[PDB]
Amino acid sequence: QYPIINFTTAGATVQSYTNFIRAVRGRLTTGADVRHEIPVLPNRVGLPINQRFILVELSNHAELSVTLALDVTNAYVVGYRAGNSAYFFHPDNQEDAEAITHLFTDVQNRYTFAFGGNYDRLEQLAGNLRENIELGNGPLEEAISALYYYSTGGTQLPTLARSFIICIQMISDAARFQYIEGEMRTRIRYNRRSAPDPSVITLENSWGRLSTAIQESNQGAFASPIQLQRRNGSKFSVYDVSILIPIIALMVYRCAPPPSSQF
Amino acid sequence: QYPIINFTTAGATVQSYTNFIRAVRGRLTTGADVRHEIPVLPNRVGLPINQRFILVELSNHAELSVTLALDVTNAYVVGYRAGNSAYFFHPDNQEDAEAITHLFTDVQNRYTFAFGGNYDRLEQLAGNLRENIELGNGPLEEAISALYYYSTGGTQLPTLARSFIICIQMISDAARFQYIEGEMRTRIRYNRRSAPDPSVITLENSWGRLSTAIQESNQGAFASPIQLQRRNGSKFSVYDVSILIPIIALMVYRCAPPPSSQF
Repeated sequence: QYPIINFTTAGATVQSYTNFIRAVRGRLTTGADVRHEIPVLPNRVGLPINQRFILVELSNHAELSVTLALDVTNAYVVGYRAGNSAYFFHPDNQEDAEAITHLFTDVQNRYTFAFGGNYDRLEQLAGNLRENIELGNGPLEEAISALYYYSTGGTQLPTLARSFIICIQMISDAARFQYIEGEMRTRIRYNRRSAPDPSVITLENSWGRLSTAIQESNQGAFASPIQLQRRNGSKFSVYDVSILIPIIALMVYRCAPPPSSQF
Repeated sequence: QYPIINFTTAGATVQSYTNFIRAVRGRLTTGADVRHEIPVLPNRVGLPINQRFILVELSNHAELSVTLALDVTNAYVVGYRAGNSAYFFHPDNQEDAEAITHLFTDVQNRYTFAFGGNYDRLEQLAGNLRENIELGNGPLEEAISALYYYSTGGTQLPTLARSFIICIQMISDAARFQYIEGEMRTRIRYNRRSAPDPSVITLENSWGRLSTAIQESNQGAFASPIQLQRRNGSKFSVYDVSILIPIIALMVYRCAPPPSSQF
């Protein structure tokens, strides 16, 4: 009964991927909360369980499907289902462990991994950093197959971890950043896979801090600048929300917005 | 041959005043230069003399007219004509003294005041501060008559200075600030004259510094905050251009905009 958004890598185009990411954002955030033109995800505090998750059903040209579950409070992939098995990342706390019992409730085999789904852990398991893992439609096609065959022994753990890394960036981080969506659109448009450059990686790593800096800013002005990287690895200093409006599409909730306090 | 914009206090309404201020802004600035949604006046450096001034022809219910000349580089009233006499404020420099020789060239009697047209000087001459000089349609009607009768001895210097103070705020400062335009619209809507409150005065006093702070900002963020006042005299700190977008309609040119430098 949680909302489902479908995407397939089979015959994917820039437009079908764009439609997908736009639909994911529309199910993640309501429109209740915008700070400087930038939407905020729902606050976890008090959020009813019936509103906590969305489902992303991924299919591929191999005619396989898996369903990822995303937490609306942070766009995190918390687990997935393939046929009669579901797997969840190690929960951070008891409330999250209870919350995930509301997902895939009729699945016959439920497993919780001992490891979390954060980049650092998944890179260690994959034996490769994000900077050496290619992204694009082909990688996502392959990742869907790898997730699908895990329960039957066909997928080694490093491949599973790599596959999660691909899914998370192409779905969660693309949802979080129009810039990252744009980078995936380019890969799809040319059907050319490639690892993420420093601009993509530094945005992924900075999403939480950017969210806080924007929400705690003085009328948009950061108290302390945030350093990002350009595609060539050189430094890009962020002093203000303004430069991020084309870049970041949604934020994790970090504080209540201060009073309007217009002149 | 400089552009002329007409306004009359006779039967003035919110809409006729709004039309006037919008037309004045359209003749002051071209649209070539916008920083954070806020237009910038032309740079004085290299500005051809044929593009340097605009004329505001003011009429009143008494069937009198005067023409103010405004410098497009700063929206300053530099002088005025009434019938066969023209009067100019004391120029700041030789280039400005030459520039004003291009105004009202067929007038039979040309005078340059020994005093400048800045608020501080005009308040001293008027024997009253801006905070004690009522603004509104009635004050402007009266100011037009006072300017008109100056050359024939009917207007004492303090009344002339008061009249300039009214004109400058209701035309130049209204053009510079949508907020000040709004305050004059309110006075016209209710036909109720009243002196400017601290929010109006502090904006007038801060226009140059706000212009510089916006143009020198880091992506909109001020390096140092600017203190304004609310209507009740309490402090309002400005940290960012964002809060000024509804308030300031044009800026004096202070520097070239830095390169776009988008992420």
